[PDB]
Amino acid sequence: LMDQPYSKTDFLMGTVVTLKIYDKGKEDVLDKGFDRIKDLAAKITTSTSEVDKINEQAGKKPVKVSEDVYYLIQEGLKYSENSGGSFDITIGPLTSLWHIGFSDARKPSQAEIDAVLPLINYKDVKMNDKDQTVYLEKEGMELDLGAIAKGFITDETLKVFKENKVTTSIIDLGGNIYVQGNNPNGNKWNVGIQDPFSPRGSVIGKLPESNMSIVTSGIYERYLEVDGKTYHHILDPKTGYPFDNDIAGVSIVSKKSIDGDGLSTATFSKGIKGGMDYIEQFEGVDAIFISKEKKVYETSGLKGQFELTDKDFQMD
Ligand SMILES: Nc1ncnc2c1ncn2[C@@H]1O[C@H](COP(=O)(O)OP(=O)(O)OP(=O)(O)O)[C@@H](O)[C@H]1O
Ligand SMILES: [Mg+2]
Ligand SMILES: [Mg+2]
Ligand SMILES: [Mg+2]
Repeated sequence: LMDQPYSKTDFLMGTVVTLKIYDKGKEDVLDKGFDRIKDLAAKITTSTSEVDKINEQAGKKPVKVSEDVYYLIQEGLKYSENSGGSFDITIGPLTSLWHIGFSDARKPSQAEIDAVLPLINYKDVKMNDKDQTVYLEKEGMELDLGAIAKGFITDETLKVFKENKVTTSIIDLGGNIYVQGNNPNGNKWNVGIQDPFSPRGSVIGKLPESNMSIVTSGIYERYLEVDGKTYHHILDPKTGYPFDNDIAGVSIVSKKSIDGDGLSTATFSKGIKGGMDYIEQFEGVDAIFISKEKKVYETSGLKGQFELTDKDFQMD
């Protein structure tokens, strides 16, 4: 293992992506990782991808998809059902309307919202295993896989690393982290817990981890502000507006990055106390929640592990 890793940085899917590999002789795996990231991003992004092709044929015909996309949609339907539909991969018509985080983000009229709410229904995604097709049952429906895309891609990048016998690495997609192995000095990696009140990279504390995903989500990262009100990017498919509760941010610790990514989006529907109860139901998944008044909460699996360092915040 090297003390200084091989490192490469790119800007993909709207975010800074850095991969680091500490195994000597594995420098070319960085390009293999980035190749896989670019491959997947092109298939699933709606910003003509495979997801675009499914959407174009909604209510018309099933669309053939590659194995990557069939799998991601399969998993998205599970996160959708498990959340009671508060997470819904058919939220596309609504997230396309607001377009939060893009230069043309807009608060739509209530009429525009009422026109898209009847289109949101994960049960109207029809999957055919033998043909490997996806069909949206109603015209106007749109898939949006954005709430699990980065986690899935992180998991698939790790798969490439392991296929190349990488043992010790850090995968960073815009502040969402997977740490493989341990620090070359033998200690567990000290993983920052993101400060939702500051840009990605600023932290409120640290958590030692090894072979683990630590994702982060915060409502102040890319919101639209208009006429004195703010609208963040995590939308309620039952109302058409962003979730409105006490969560400012949440970090989820789990073995698989896609689980952290999907469950984070799902917990935003439940608030801090309800979201903690939800995470206490998933074995091997834990969370740090941060309220709008800078109180910090930890689920049972993290007590005594997380160290709060920012004095502007308080454990509660
Ligand atoms: N209720 C929802 N169900 C499913 N997908 C959603 C929902 N609300 C928003 N999305 C889509 O998921 C995208 C990413 O949301 P997610 O909650 O994963 O962001 P994040 O984790 O806070 O940010 P980042 O991915 O940059 O770290 C949104 O931009 C939107 O396209
Ligand atoms: Mg995400
Ligand atoms: Mg995230
Ligand atoms: Mg997510």
